Amino acid sequence: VSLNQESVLRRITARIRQSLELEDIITATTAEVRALLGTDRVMIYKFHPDGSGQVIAESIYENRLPSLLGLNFPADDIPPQARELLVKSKVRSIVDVATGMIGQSPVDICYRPVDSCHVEYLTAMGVKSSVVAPIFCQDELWGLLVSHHSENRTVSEDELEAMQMIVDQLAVAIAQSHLEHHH
Amino acid sequence: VSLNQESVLRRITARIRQSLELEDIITATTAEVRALLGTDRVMIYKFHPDGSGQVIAESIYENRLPSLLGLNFPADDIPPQARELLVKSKVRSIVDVATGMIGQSPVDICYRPVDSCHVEYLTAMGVKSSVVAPIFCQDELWGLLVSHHSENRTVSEDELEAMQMIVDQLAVAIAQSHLEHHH
Amino acid sequence: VSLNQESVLRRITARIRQSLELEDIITATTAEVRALLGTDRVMIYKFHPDGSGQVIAESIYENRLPSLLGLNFPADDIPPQARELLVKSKVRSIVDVATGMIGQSPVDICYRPVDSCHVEYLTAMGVKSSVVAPIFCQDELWGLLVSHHSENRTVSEDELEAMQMIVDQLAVAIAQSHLEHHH
Ligand SMILES: *[C@H](C)[C@H]1/C(=C/c2[nH]c(/C=C3N=C(/C=C4\NC(=O)C(CC)=C4C)C(C)=C\3CCC(=O)O)c(CCC(=O)O)c2C)NC(=O)[C@@H]1C
Ligand SMILES: *[C@H](C)[C@H]1/C(=C/c2[nH]c(/C=C3N=C(/C=C4\NC(=O)C(CC)=C4C)C(C)=C\3CCC(=O)O)c(CCC(=O)O)c2C)NC(=O)[C@@H]1C
Ligand SMILES: CCC1=C(C)/C(=C/C2=NC(=C\c3[nH]c(/C=C4\NC(=O)[C@H](C)[C@H]4CC)c(C)c3CCC(=O)O)/C(CCC(=O)O)=C2C)NC1=O
Repeated sequence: VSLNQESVLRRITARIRQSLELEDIITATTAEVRALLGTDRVMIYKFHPDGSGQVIAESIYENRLPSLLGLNFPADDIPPQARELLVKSKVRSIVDVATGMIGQSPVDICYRPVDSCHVEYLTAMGVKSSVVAPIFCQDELWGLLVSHHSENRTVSEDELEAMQMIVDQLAVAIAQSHLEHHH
Repeated sequence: VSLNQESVLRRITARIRQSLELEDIITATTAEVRALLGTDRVMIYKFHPDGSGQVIAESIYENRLPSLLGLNFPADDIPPQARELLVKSKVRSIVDVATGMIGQSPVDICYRPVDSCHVEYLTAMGVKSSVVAPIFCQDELWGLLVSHHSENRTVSEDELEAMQMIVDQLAVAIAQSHLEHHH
Repeated sequence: VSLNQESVLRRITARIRQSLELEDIITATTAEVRALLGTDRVMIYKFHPDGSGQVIAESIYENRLPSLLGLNFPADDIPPQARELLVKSKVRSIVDVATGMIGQSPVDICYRPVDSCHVEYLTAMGVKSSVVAPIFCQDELWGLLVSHHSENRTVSEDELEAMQMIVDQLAVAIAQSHLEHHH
């Protein structure tokens, strides 16, 4: 009755089989991910070659947060130091605005203070909880799966696993789409 | 001249050896644990079959916290995930109300943000520092050893060992009493 | 053209070669360390036999913090437990006043709640960030390299590393001087 990661995964696979445009698979998927995670705003963020990115998919619950769909963000938003952790360690990050702490899990979770710049960035958006897992296409960092919530909350390892399954599945989605649209 | 875990432990073994009533072994021990730890309120909490529990022993320092002796707390107070952590990992938890962080050590200490509900709960009791170690009888989770303090204070890994030795020694006390008092 | 730790290290070694008095090697060096770390106040603190210490070197940026040069601090300022971590574990500590957490790295970083007494001490000085690495002469704990900042700042593993190289290099300076001033 309540969705689980296995079924969300089954549907992404089904959409691959239909040879939907990658942008369509991602849009459809995002809605389900939000329902599964239960957070207020789930987004999928795709990187541009120069390091900047764009929100290409987004599912918000009852307008509890503003919509950033279609918007572009500069590369300075993610420092070299931060990006390196995404590329090399494939790190999942959890920011907790209330405590000013960030916990990172590479692929236990150790929490350390988060840079005040980043927390202000999140606060400006009206976010109190942020979870980010990187999406890849082979060895290429392709984007981010972003989960935002307007209120403070604890994040279990269960939730990190669910997110990892989804970004792992999207990698298959992306890689397959490239192969089918090979000239 | 002063108290160490070793002298406190010997007295428990002596009380086991002399077969004092278990409820007495527990009461006496609780008082010494408070003196050993130096905290304001140390309690021993025994679980009921349905998951709820009762404070069956308590030693407070200079009336600095209210007495909760004899009181029952519902099972909802300790969520499934929390209880699972107690049963499988035999986890020690340290709550720091000031920083909103909780540190857990399975059987180093990793700190993460603690659920706001639990912090509100402790604040309701007037507690700024809480240390909890689980008590077992054989494989069965029997109760908890609880240390509360009205003011903020840091809890060292040394102190967790002391608590761990005591709950290990109390397990022998409880186990032995069942054996001696078999009809 | 720009400053990094190797160039700073190289400069300490150069002063040794010129056989400068140790006090000169230390005074000169601190200014370069501050320039390297970019912090408001970098100090070198030397222990007295009785546990007390003295600020023997100091480099401040644009009078953003008061001068502590020449002042003495009692041994109670560094408790037995804290000093023990310095002696056996040779711990580098980072205190983040905003979150009230302290992160310690022995020779990864784990953050724990810092004692309220110490936070009050740093707040009284107007310090929001403090990074401390111990200096040794053979087995003897000789002093501390201290970095203070008037604002929230994050310390990376890399920066602890630069600092470790520096105290390791100063240790050679000190050890050499003892050898030369042996009767
Ligand atoms: C400070 C002046 C600037 C800055 C620094 C900064 N950013 C990060 C870390 C991250 N920033 C992002 C950016 C985003 N988060 C999102 O949810 C989105 C999409 C809406 C973006 C573009 C991300 C993903 C990170 C990584 C952290 C994480 O995964 O949550 C840091 C590192 C913080 C730390 O302490 O680790 C820093 C220092 N960000 C700015 O906007 C500034 C210009
Ligand atoms: C309360 C009884 C007193 C007290 C306790 C206390 N201090 C520390 C930690 C440290 N205190 C120092 C001392 C200094 N740090 C400095 O930057 C300076 C100025 C040169 C001094 C004199 C140090 C080095 C530490 C170690 C922590 C670190 O390296 O950053 C603690 C331990 C804190 C903890 O939780 O680990 C305690 C309990 N300090 C006082 O001043 C009180 C008299
Ligand atoms: C009097 C003795 C005593 C009790 C009974 C107690 C309850 C208690 N609540 C706990 C956790 C918890 N309790 C709750 C939730 C709740 N708790 C509530 O009372 C709410 C009804 C509810 C929020 C709606 C949660 C979420 C946790 C886990 C906190 C975390 O792990 O972040 C824990 C485990 C955390 C720890 O080990 O410190 C205990 C022992 N603590 C005590 O010292």
